[PDB]
Amino acid sequence: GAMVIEKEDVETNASNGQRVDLSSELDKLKKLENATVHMEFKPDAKAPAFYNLFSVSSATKKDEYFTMAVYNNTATLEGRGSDGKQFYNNYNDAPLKVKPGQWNSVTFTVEKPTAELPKGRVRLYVNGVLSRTSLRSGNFIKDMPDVTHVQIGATKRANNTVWGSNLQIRNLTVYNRALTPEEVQKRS
Ligand SMILES: CC(=O)N[C@H]1[C@H]([C@H](O)[C@H](O)CO)O[C@@](OC[C@H]2O[C@@H](O[C@H]3[C@H](O)[C@@H](O)[C@H](O)O[C@@H]3CO)[C@H](O)[C@@H](O)[C@H]2O)(C(=O)O)C[C@@H]1O
Repeated sequence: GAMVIEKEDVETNASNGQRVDLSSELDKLKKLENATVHMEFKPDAKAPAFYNLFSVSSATKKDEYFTMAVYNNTATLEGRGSDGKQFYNNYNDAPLKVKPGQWNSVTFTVEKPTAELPKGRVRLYVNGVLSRTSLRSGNFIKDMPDVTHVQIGATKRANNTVWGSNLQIRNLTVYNRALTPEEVQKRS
């Protein structure tokens, strides 16, 4: 199949600066056009207001990054290129929330633009259920020329590190195609 990254049973905590570095997998991410990023995780119960689940970021460009994040329990998503402009529509007020202190999954899919999807397609699902679809772009890591770092948890944006939290991560899986809603229902 389509699996290009799988990381199991890792965690972010004080001892690792609330971060699991995956930056060695950056070239695999840059190559993707259609993609899925899936995480199954358990946040500590009284979570920070904003915390990153999976991000790609830059040592030189503070505002160029991709993040799947949680904001006041809402599963959210943002990608910004070398001009700092948004790749996707706002997800901060997307309808689906995670339950901290328990197991949850969040799945992001991206489809590059095609004849029938002229601006591409991005979806975020929470616990197998579509939260929001965004048809602004199908931009992804291939569209971020200055990225250097990949991580679960605390995210290095140039000379600052932000969005850390304590997470148990049963798995992070990245695929080289966009799973369908039906696959997200069964494969989560
Ligand atoms: C998904 C999401 O909400 N992303 C926003 C992000 C997060 O809410 C926070 O990081 C969570 O803690 O906040 C961002 O804004 C915070 C930073 O703004 C920077 O200044 C901006 C300024 O506010 C802009 O209006 C201006 O046009 O450009 C400046 C340079 O970036 C500050 O310099 C920085 O210290 C923070 O205050 C973020 O970038 O983190 C915006 C995300 O969209």
